[PDB]
Amino acid sequence: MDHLPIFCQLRDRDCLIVGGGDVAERKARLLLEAGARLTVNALTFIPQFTVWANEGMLTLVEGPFDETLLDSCWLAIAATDDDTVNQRVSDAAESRRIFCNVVDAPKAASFIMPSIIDRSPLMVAVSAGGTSPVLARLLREKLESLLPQHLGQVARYAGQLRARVKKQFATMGERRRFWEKFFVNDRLAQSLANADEKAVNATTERLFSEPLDHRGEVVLVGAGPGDAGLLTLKGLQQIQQADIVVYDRLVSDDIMNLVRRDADRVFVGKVPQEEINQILLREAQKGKRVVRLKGGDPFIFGRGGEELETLCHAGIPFSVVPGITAASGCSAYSGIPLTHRDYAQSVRLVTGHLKTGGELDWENLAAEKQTLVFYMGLNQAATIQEKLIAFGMQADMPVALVENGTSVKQRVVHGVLTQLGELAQQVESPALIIVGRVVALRDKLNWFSNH
Amino acid sequence: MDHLPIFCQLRDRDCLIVGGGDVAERKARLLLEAGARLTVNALTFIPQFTVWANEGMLTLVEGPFDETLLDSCWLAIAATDDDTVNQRVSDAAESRRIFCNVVDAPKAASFIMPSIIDRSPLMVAVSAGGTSPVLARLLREKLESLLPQHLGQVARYAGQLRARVKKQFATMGERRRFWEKFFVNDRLAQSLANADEKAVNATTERLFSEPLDHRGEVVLVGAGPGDAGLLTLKGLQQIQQADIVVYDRLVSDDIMNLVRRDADRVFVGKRCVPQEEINQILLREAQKGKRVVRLKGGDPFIFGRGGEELETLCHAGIPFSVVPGITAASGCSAYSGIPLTHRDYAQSVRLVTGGGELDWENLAAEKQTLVFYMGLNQAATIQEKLIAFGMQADMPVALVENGTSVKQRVVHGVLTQLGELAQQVESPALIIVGRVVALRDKLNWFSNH
Ligand SMILES: C[C@@]1(CC(=O)O)C2=NC(=C\c3[nH]c(c(CCC(=O)O)c3CC(=O)O)Cc3[nH]c(c(CC(=O)O)c3CCC(=O)O)/C=C3\N/C(=C\2)[C@@H](CCC(=O)O)[C@]3(C)CC(=O)O)/[C@H]1CCC(=O)O
Ligand SMILES: NC(=O)c1ccc[n+]([C@@H]2O[C@H](COP(=O)([O-])OP(=O)(O)OC[C@H]3O[C@@H](n4cnc5c(N)ncnc54)[C@H](O)[C@@H]3O)[C@@H](O)[C@H]2O)c1
Ligand SMILES: Nc1ncnc2c1ncn2[C@@H]1O[C@H](CSCC[C@H](N)C(=O)O)[C@@H](O)[C@H]1O
Ligand SMILES: Nc1ncnc2c1ncn2[C@@H]1O[C@H](CSCC[C@H](N)C(=O)O)[C@@H](O)[C@H]1O
Ligand SMILES: [Cl-]
Ligand SMILES: [Cl-]
Ligand SMILES: [Cl-]
Ligand SMILES: [Cl-]
Ligand SMILES: [Cl-]
Ligand SMILES: [Cl-]
Ligand SMILES: [Cl-]
Repeated sequence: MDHLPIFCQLRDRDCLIVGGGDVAERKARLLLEAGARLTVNALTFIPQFTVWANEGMLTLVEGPFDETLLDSCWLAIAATDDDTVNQRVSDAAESRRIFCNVVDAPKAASFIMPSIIDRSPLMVAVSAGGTSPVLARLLREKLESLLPQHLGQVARYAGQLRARVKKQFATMGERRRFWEKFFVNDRLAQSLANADEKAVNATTERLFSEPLDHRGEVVLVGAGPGDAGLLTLKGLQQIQQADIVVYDRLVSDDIMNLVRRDADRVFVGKVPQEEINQILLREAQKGKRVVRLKGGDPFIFGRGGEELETLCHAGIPFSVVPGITAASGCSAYSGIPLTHRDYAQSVRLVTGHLKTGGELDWENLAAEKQTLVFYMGLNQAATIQEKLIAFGMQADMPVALVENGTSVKQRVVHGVLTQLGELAQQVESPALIIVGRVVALRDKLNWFSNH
Repeated sequence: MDHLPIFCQLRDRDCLIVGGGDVAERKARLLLEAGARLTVNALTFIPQFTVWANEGMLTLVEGPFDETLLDSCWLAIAATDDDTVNQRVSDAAESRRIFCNVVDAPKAASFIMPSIIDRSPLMVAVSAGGTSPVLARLLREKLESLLPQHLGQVARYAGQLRARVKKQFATMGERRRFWEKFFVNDRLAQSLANADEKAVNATTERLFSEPLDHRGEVVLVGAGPGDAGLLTLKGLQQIQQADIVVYDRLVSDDIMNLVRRDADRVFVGKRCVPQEEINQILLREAQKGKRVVRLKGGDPFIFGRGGEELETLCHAGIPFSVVPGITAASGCSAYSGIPLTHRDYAQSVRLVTGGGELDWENLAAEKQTLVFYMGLNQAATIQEKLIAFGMQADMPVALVENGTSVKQRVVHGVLTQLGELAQQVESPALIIVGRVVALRDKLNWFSNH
């Protein structure tokens, strides 16, 4: 990331502002409200500084920059109109390791000031890093509409209850169930805003009085095929709120960046399958919220059935969030719809990785008016070619292979059936094989990239 | 206000973490993402730390906390399970005026780590000062859903391409409407993200050429089968920047509630709008220079005629894109406890529609999960002809009606009972044929209605 956002306690801590005009003023107001012990060192001062100095709210130092003023300081702000003076202030601060903002110069400061949406004690800060000040302000206002004014009264009450919530709940997993109920009780929010105390207490005592469900849970979540925009709303919720995320390798890194930062991640795979099952079951028995995060959809060649059947009579609550399967993701992003008027009456989602002694039913697969989609079929493209031709599929039937579909790394090779073996040599997994006349639609429908 | 948020530039600045467990490891990773010159001092380290040390990415000091490690430090984090150590650390940090966090003790610290939505260089931070971390996390989740993944790319390209400064826009009012066009153009954004810079300046100079009021594009968004939580993030983002939403009735009311409050709505469904009318409504509304979202149940390219709808816009020079959706097969499969595949049960899932006939001999072959879209009418012919063409009569069947919705109904039995099990359900309904259906009584986690 460009920056690390932090929230500083500035109460009773020395801060220095060099500069005395309109920019200096605005930053000083900020620092005063955070409780900084503030000195302002400037050649000249606009009247607001006189106001503040006369009522004992800051110290004014009238004259050129005095770097010894930095000596006791946690933060410094260079707000003069003189680039030279500002750079001297910046240098002096770096030597002392004091975080420094240079108002005219986002790239040269050691911190920048964010735009602040204030719902104290709840605060939202947004910044483009100085690159895009207009985007920040349009975000700033969109955030404003989204955050109810009274959210502060809810967050304020939460802090007052924290001691009581720590005493009455011994676990920290039971404390989460209480807060999750607390923060979405609309009547409680309302009664706080109306300062209706008897209503606040009535709802509050009921909340405390509620037997919490101690059982854990397992949720199979489909990550989709890679593009993180293709995660579902509910999938996002589960991974934002999970205690532990068990995940395989076809889950994308961008999707992993959406996991609760505070949650335990457990990788499986490139681990046997019955291994995975018990990892979940004992972990859900242990009372924690477990997400099995799976590539694409969990019930299309994900073995999600296997992972769940372990839990049915083991009394473990479970649930399933479907995901965008590879055929759907690769259909959309290659410009190759899986159906179209009648090019196809069927879509066949077919595995290539078959049993110890399993053979696909080629005679059936070669039938006309369908879109074939092979999962896990890279290493048998030549066999797929040879069999489909032998059971009637025309030689010039168009095919496509989508490698890393929906990713910024997505590659699409295509051609006709007698090239399928050759084409497959030009991709690595994960790749999907699409066979059918809809592959020709690519050139009119392909919207996402030429790779 | 009780804490001042600032955005620290940490690239190659010395920071210290004290502790070497899971907690310290999470903080180390965040500080690494920010490019800190990271030292980690702990009595023992979990493996992740020594991996990080072997790839040159940080420095480890094995042993008790030594406060001279703070000597050239900009930021300090106390992440041990030992309050005595954490106090020693934060105290050592305060006398040096090094901003310090005690992970576990928000007011021991001199700073708090907020929740972070990272769209670098664009960033959002959420904190309540230690009073409401769950609330902070709830707000992170929603901001993650609302902020596109590659807004950052656009952020970068923006500050740079203002070389066309006032160029053609002298009014702050004119400019901020160009920036409005600019930051929500998600095609520019993915073309940036994909590095396709022929598609960049394509989309770029259209933005600088076309009239400033004009925003003409079409997005096919799949709404999934009805549960509003099955919209994708990008689905949501798109239906929130729409000028005009064209929706079709297989779009649930819950999904429509998420639609932009100020978007226009055109209901193209039944009460029977033929396809061509739809195909030019989209065309027309996009010709007017409006950001058009066409909402469709499930996934647009699976029996949705999505391709037909894009054939219109293709040669009209109107940009389009597609956001796939959860198709009814997946949604019904997940919410009914019937996986489309399981072990050796099925080598292939068949999504099939209810001029021409269906190849019953092929539908009848073994080791398939058959999924019948729009087949409630034909449910009796289906039953008849599947048995006639050799499918074993005991084959489990299930019909899922309004799958994923708060009124979904699952009625199941055996191929003999297919036609009559259909009278119990109304459109929209899926017919599932195959041995996977039997797992329902072991995997039914939704509530049947
Ligand atoms: C942002 C993030 C750091 C990061 O970015 O990595 C950080 N912790 C994360 C989330 C989170 N951590 C925990 C919970 C469950 C809490 C619950 O149930 O109440 C959650 C919420 C959740 O996600 O469920 C365990 C925990 N944490 C704290 C306590 C209480 C205490 O210590 O007093 C307890 C439980 C002890 C108990 O159960 O008793 C303290 C804090 N948690 C805050 C945020 C800070 C002030 C919050 C504010 O003032 O509003 C602060 C002081 C940490 C700091 O400043 O370092 C990261 C968000 C990642 C994301 O958003 O994805
Ligand atoms: N690119 C843009 O379009 C853009 C973006 C942001 C801001 N701006 C403008 O730039 C303006 C800057 O002007 P200002 O508001 O600061 O008014 P100002 O002229 O009063 O600020 C100068 C201040 O710097 C101090 N100063 C100068 N030399 C000094 C020295 N050697 N030691 C100590 N202090 C010294 C003085 O106290 C003086 O008050 C802002 O008002 C803002 O509107 C323009
Ligand atoms: N992004 C992607 N692009 C192309 N193929 C992918 C893919 N992600 C997964 N696949 C395919 O999925 C196979 C794994 S089987 C798991 C598939 C997943 N459950 C789904 O519903 O899509 C891989 O062999 C590969 O063929
Ligand atoms: N919520 C739902 N529950 C069960 N079946 C549904 C459904 N929504 C759509 N369908 C099925 O889809 C048919 C309409 S055709 C449109 C399908 C859509 N493109 C998709 O991906 O799902 C209906 O006849 C019904 O069989
Ligand atoms: Cl900015
Ligand atoms: Cl936005
Ligand atoms: Cl499977
Ligand atoms: Cl078709
Ligand atoms: Cl179709
Ligand atoms: Cl079978
Ligand atoms: Cl029907």
